[PDB]
Amino acid sequence: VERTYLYRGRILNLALEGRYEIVEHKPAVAVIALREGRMLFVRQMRPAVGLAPLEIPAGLIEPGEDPLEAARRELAEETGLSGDLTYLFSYFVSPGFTDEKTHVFLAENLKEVEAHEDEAIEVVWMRPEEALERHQRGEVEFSATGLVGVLYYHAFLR
Amino acid sequence: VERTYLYRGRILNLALEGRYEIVEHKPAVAVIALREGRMLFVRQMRPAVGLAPLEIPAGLIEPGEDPLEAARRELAEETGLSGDLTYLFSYFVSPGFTDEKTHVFLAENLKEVEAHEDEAIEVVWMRPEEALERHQRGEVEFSATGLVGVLYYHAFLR
Ligand SMILES: Nc1ncnc2c1ncn2[C@@H]1O[C@H](COP(=O)(O)OP(=O)(O)OC[C@H]2O[C@H](O)[C@H](O)[C@@H]2O)[C@@H](O)[C@H]1O
Ligand SMILES: Nc1ncnc2c1ncn2[C@@H]1O[C@H](COP(=O)(O)OP(=O)(O)OC[C@H]2O[C@H](O)[C@H](O)[C@@H]2O)[C@@H](O)[C@H]1O
Repeated sequence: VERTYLYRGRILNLALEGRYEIVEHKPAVAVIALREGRMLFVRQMRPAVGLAPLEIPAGLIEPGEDPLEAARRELAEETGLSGDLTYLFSYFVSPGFTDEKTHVFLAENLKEVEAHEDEAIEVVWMRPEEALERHQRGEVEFSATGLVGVLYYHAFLR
Repeated sequence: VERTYLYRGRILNLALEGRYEIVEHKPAVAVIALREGRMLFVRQMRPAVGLAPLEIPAGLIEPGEDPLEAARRELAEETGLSGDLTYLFSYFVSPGFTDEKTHVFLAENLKEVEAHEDEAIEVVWMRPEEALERHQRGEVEFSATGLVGVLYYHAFLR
């Protein structure tokens, strides 16, 4: 059960636990938002993958914040919107090697609170049906958060 | 764009790319299977999180394999079953730090090909509605693969 640390970083630590390679990572949040049949996706260059996958607004929980507060913050910083947020569920992104846990919220009754992360983040309103069709046609890649948003919409928001 | 390697491991590498911390990881597969209203979940101890989340059968793509072949293999190794497999979609588990990509399949017409990973892996057939209710009640944690299976079922398999 003990860990020995190979790297202590900015957004992760690398440890060994016995024979296991473990990446400790801050928890994250993600926000599903629908308006007039379009879901609020975002894209940004992601150096780990060398491309900009289709995501939903997401970010890390910072010191002092709970998940709800982090979700409100990254919705505003990434898209300039506020909404009424409801906790949906959480998931471990890849529990075979990392402890990153993502907390997912629904946002309703959106309002623009900032006109304008604008240089870094592209806001992509798109019907989820179209996002899934583009992905099936090889036109865009998903992050887990983007795919979860699309599936949740099809399951519960039509 | 260049990477310098801090750690070259068994199931990951850690690199720095500029100011970015990047974990390279093999691609993965996951299999959604439904029978008589129950989804095929699995649980195993996951040292990264210190608990056994609810997952679907999943594993790493090994040298020589494509995603379909890996999916067939881990369905058989984890559960002793074979099926007719259909590619659904893929996702990057957490593209802000890792390049791990998961390829998700549906399995139908399941057949037991091995009686019996049996010590390590618990097979948990469970209605997806119940999995989501247990999670909402705080009784179980999800992996991304488990949550994707539950959402896909509710969206398309009822
Ligand atoms: N952290 C680790 N460090 C070193 N070796 C490991 C570790 N975890 C597993 N192994 C060994 O590495 C091999 C792991 O193999 P397989 O069983 O195909 O995959 P999976 O179910 O682990 O992971 C599938 C996905 O599910 C999760 O979301 C994961 O993060 C993945 O995204 C075996 O030899 C293990 O002993
Ligand atoms: N790999 C990295 N290395 C170092 N710093 C980083 C890296 N990536 C981001 N930063 C810095 O770290 C902070 C990252 O912050 P925020 O914007 O809240 O989050 P997110 O959208 O990146 O990640 C949200 C989730 O979406 C994805 O699935 C991710 O993997 C997460 O699971 C900022 O200061 C970045 O400059």
